[PDB]
Amino acid sequence: AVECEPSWQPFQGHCYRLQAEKRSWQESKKMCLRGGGDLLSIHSMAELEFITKQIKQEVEELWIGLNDLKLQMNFEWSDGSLVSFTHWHPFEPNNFRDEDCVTIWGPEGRWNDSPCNQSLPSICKK
Ligand SMILES: CO[C@@H]1O[C@@H](C)[C@@H](O)[C@@H](O)[C@@H]1O
Ligand SMILES: [Ca+2]
Ligand SMILES: [Ca+2]
Repeated sequence: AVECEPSWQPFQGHCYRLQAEKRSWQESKKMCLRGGGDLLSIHSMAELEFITKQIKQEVEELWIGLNDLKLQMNFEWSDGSLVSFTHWHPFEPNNFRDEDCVTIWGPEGRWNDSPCNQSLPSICKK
């Protein structure tokens, strides 16, 4: 049957890849699009735990697809899927820097809104 490309890891119907190179959020998204995917969306605790345990691993902070670029304080996934699940750090999102793109950081995989021009690794989903 159909499989992920080499170096993409399968999970619950989709393929996942850590992009190690540090880029801005938009640059990370463009790289995912070039590979036929998009930035990671996370729709369940089970998918979050796969991400932190197998994809992110020791990497401390990376971009995912959540963002409020279009409408402040209304976060959406760049890939167009529904926001059915969130895992924010306490008091995030806080739109501190005047922050419209979302990172995962820390061992529990909780999320933070960050300046989009920060260079960080990312995760694509396919
Ligand atoms: C006070 O705000 C928190 O700490 C800052 C260093 C930033 O990482 C910011 O995104 C985060 O929400
Ligand atoms: Ca914002
Ligand atoms: Ca923040």
